[PDB]
Amino acid sequence: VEDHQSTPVHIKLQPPVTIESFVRRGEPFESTYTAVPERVVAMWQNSIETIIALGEGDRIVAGMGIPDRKYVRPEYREAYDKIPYKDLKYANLESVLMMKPDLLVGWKSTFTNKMLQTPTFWQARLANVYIAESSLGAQSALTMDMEYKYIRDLGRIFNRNMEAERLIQEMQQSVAYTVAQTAHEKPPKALFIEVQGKHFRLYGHKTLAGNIGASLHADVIDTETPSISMEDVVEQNPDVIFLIVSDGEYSQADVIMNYVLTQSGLQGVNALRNKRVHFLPLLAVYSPGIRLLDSIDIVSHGLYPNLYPEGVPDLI
Repeated sequence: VEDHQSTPVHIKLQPPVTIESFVRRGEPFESTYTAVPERVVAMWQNSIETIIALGEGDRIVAGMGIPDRKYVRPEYREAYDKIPYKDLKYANLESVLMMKPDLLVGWKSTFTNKMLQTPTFWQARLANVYIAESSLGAQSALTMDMEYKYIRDLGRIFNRNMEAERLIQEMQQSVAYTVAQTAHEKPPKALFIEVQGKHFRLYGHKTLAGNIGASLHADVIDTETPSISMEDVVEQNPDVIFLIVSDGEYSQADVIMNYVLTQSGLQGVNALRNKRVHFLPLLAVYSPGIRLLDSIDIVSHGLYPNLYPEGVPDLI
């Protein structure tokens, strides 16, 4: 399965890197790294693609949870393909023990006795654990800031600080550019929803998608309900609708879009009249790590079509 004839170069971290992460909201733990990890088990898209984006894809032994290479950014696909273990049937404690990771990167739910075990467990095996802060739960507002720190932390762990800062700066400069070029204009009114059956799952101010809208100076709609009625959508009347789509539901994309467009109550809504309804991949707006760049582009391009005449990017 692995290529055992090629092993990552030993890179010492002097001085040692101390990182703060959390097992739960408000429950921090500290980890100290004296060397760049050589054998990483990475759970879910943000873990996998962020480490790849930093240039350290070769250090990943397992990168599990992406359904297919097509979901990975084109420029990261080659590195993705080299990862020895990808199949979720390896995402169990017994298989991960066999792999002998020295760093495990995942979500809050990844590191309990129901799954891959706690930081305390792994620290006794001389490994470290890093947990995405944006995976700690919906009770706290999820922000772009959490994603930046996430990228920055991984940058410190892998001695890729320069690469991390460049990536972060690209995103920050992009947001700030957009807001500055349009400050004299009326802020667009945006709606972020995911379609689940015949219902509109709402993403409001406490979600990252909401925060991306707010960061970009949009007027983000939020009725503070797990769902928004077609009736409330008519009243709120967004200039632009973002349709959030999860990964398994890519195959239903055209059916989703057609359900939203070819409606009755919705036909009067500005976003529909002016054909401003765009797909927004969940993987870019829910603990996305490096893929936050994709959502910034889609949202800024959809919010401000006059600033970005080239159009809103498509993802499958």
